[PDB]
Amino acid sequence: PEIITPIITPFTKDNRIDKEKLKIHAENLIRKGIDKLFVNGTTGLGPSLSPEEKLENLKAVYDVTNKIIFQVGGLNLDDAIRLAKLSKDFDIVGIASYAPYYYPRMSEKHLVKYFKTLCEVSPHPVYLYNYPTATGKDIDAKVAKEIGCFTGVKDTIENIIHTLDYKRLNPNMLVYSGSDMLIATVASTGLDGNVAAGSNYLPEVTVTIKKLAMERKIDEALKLQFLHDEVIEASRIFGSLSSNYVLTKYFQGYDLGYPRPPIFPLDDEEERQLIKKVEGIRAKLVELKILKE
Amino acid sequence: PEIITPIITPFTKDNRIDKEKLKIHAENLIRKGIDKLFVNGTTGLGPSLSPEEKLENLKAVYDVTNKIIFQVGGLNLDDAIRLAKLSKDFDIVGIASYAPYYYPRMSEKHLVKYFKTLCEVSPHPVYLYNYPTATGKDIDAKVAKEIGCFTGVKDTIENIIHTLDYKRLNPNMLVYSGSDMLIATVASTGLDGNVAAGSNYLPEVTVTIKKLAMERKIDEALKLQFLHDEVIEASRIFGSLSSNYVLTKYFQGYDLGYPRPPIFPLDDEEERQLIKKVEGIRAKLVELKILKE
Amino acid sequence: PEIITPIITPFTKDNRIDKEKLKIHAENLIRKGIDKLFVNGTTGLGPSLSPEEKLENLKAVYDVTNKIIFQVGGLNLDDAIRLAKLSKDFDIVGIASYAPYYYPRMSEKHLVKYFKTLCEVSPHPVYLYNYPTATGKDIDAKVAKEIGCFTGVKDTIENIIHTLDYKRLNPNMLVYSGSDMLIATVASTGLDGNVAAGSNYLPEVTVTIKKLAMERKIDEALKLQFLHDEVIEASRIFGSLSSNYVLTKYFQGYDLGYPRPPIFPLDDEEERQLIKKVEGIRAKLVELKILKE
Amino acid sequence: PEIITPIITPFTKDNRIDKEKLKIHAENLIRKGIDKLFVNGTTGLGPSLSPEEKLENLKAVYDVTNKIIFQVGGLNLDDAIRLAKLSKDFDIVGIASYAPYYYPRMSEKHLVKYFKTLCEVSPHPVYLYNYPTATGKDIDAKVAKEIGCFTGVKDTIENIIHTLDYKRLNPNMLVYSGSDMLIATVASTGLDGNVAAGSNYLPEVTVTIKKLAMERKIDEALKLQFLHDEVIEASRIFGSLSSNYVLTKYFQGYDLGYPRPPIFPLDDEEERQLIKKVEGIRAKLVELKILKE
Repeated sequence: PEIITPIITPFTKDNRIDKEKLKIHAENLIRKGIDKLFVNGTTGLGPSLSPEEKLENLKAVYDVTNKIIFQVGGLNLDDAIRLAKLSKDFDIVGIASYAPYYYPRMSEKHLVKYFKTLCEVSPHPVYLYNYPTATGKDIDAKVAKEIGCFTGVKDTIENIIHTLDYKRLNPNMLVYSGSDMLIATVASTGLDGNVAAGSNYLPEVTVTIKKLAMERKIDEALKLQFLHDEVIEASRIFGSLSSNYVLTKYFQGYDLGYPRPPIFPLDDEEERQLIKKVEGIRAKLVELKILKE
Repeated sequence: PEIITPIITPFTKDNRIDKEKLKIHAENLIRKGIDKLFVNGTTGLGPSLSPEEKLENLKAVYDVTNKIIFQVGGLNLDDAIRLAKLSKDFDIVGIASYAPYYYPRMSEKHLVKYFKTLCEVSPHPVYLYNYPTATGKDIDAKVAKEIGCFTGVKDTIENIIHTLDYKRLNPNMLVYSGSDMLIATVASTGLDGNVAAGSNYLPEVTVTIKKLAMERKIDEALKLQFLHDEVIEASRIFGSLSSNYVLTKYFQGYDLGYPRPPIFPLDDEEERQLIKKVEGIRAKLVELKILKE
Repeated sequence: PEIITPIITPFTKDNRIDKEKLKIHAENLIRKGIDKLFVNGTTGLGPSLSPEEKLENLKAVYDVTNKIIFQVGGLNLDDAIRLAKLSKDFDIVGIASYAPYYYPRMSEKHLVKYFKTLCEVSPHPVYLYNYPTATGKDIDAKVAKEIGCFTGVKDTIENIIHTLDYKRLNPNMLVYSGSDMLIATVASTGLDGNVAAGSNYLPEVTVTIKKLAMERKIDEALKLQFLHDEVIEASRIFGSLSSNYVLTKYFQGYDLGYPRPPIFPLDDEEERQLIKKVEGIRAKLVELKILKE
Repeated sequence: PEIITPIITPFTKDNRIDKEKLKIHAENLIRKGIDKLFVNGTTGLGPSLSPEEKLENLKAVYDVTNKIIFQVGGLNLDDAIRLAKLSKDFDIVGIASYAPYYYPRMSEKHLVKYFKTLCEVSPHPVYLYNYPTATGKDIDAKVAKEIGCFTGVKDTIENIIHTLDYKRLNPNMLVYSGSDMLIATVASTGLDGNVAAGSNYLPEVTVTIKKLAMERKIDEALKLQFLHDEVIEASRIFGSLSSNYVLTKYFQGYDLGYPRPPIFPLDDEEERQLIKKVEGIRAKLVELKILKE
């Protein structure tokens, strides 16, 4: 099993992608053991990015690694098709798409045709990004099977039954979970890893949890999983997507700039409160030799 | 009470906005008694459009009428601001925004700041577009009060208690329902009207439901309301957003081109079966003398 | 349109039905204009009552009026059948049943057979009590039509579209809403009234709202509807079912004893806080001559 | 980690408990390795039973084994108290209760008081039965802590994060999952077992999934787990609660009589089609040597 980071898109103060901070971030995450980087995901604010900005993100991260899954989805299919075909000049792991978001009451038939169309033109293997809360619909194990062209799936959903079912009905599919809180459980039950936004700022924690669980030291994996769970919870207090920035700076030294409003940056006072709620944890993570400090 | 049409966006075969068919369509809608045009809503595939396309739509419909509500929201706030400010040179009813869609676990503090920011820059009255199922969050009547700058609200939700609560807590706010099925009820219960997707293809019917109910012919209004409900059900079989194009061609006799993939045009056989589902109702409407053969 | 009270079951301090307080309550509600009494509903804690206690309730209330709908549903069909047949010796309006509660994943087929079986043995007309939140399933307009034997329905649900649909698909069905907050809207849109737990303690308010709306004084109906809405809200603070007792005593003089735990009585301090939140309203209702005081 | 059977309640043709078939059934379940028997749960139609019937069930299974968890909750608290206290003369593992079902808008203050009241009178350890979908409310790990007297928890919910959180916040609490599909995962992730309805008719399989996973044969465990999932799916086609009776007769070869209407017995044709859905899986199990022809 692997840890995959849905990597943050860092922005300037005037709302452009800061390619250099993004290279620093990426450089460090690979250094610290992250298997793959999932670019333009929820944590990178892919829905808020233009097609051109989504390619910018790919190119910057490609200046560091090939271990990329390139998310190209959106509400303009011509634009997604375009990005899928542009990716042929990149030796990367694959491309990905969430389901078309926002519009409720879309037929299964239309959702299938959306994906089968991306499969027909993709130069790389295709990964499904299932996030029902965010997109309003669910490409479950059976629909993924009907589509019949996915190499892997990231299943962001609390129901691990749902996630296991992809493996049960598609035994050759790489099946990853989108939860940071299930890193331990995933490694231990026979699934292929986690796409874990929390690995942006505590990649050490996520890699260690996977290893302890790979090593069948379950009580120890759980103990660390539970500390990371408290960190996830803290980041949700002010909005996980904004907090992901403050927590990378705090835990990993470098600054990622700003999010893109309406994903508003925390203010200095929120930054401080968020720190205060994790500095006890950081202590225990250095006391546990997982963090350098 | 008003009937407001969230106007469909006609696209050309090569996925561009057909401004000429849009002008024809908006002309007919005003000629038939539609009070106002809601531009770049769900029915017009607002979230599928770029800032520049949302503006193209304002300009096309403004060469035909100035009874426009201009929907301008999105996931890049600087673009909503830019579109807000641009509308100063236009004599229109107002601007509107849905809540930021896609991202769950957004703070109330941030949702509020987003809507307040659009009020601070708006040169026209600002209308709230509440669509919890489509956007993932609920700007209910308490939050709309705390925001404090909304002239009106469109409440697309299957719960009229929730809609009534806007009038109760914001007595001077225009309160509209997003439902085609609640025209008789809204008129009859003292609310200010309906933003009805179905009035794209049957404005005569929506206008007449409202008229009867305000003439206190509650019984004929329901009678007509129930036939309209059957057309809405028809349209949902294959997806309302796509079936809306077919139903306009059929009922109003001009062609609105193509939706934007991932919103997929009905194929000829879906087109066939849909018409079969409504042709009986079209007959009834010609007999009641609401439509012309 | 009518107002129907889902009447409170009053209990002694040692957990028996207090038949005499129940007769007082019933006597008064009819005096104050209530069309019908719905016995063993949610507000009367029907699920917490044995078959024998459900007959006790019927007999007591029958010592006052025939205008009774007798709810007999439960998770033992033999017991429901028994109560349905026992009711032949009562000249009452009808019998009723919520859907079988608790167990999720029941087939439509089994839910239909439950009701068609009660219809086959009932000596009175049969009323459907649809409450999806409480029972976990929804006997919608189409399923009610399939069952094909209901004289009326009480639809407890915020979606008035859902409720209207019963009339649209079953034009001969008496269609009532379970909301206290929609009394005005129901009267005004062409439906047949409300089963309103709040009429237990402010029957004056509910009857007046209906009349003002029947009289097309919509602005005035709404104004009073909105005061009653604040009273409903207040009763939810501590648990609507327990609060219904305190509010009857306060607004109507007589005491109904206790609920049945786990529906726990309010404590003296909660009683006091609940009063404080409504005494302003009571003032305005006496100032408006709806209440005697 | 333990496999616990929520044991089916066999009824006679005239809707009485067939104690003799219940003893036979509980004997076989213990002989095949079931750790403990959960009596009067959902699978045993707990909410359909009267206090006196819940007791009849304890006594029948106690003539066979004393590894009983005795479920005693309901909507009349005095009866749950009475059943709690009665169990003092029985050498059993503990008593359990689901949260009060049916009534929505119940206060946390009241739910807590209910569970605390059963602890104050219990003569045995008390287990929490969390089934939010069936009861309408969620006693999550925070509330179970605030209550403070639970020896264990059965968490029937399709969200293992929610289940894990019990161990994290109550480290000494036995934490069980209500899912048949999560046996491999629970064993492998450090939780204490599964209360698995499916182990009524396939205890050999449930027991063997757990064994493999604890021998670290994670792969064979999933292989076997996935076949079990198909049997669970089969059982849900016509309703799990009824299909459970048919599946026991088929797999274990003794007849458990009848469920209790509104839980309706499958008719001969449903019985036929269900068997057809599983007979292929029974074959596979005889080949893997988990069952005997």
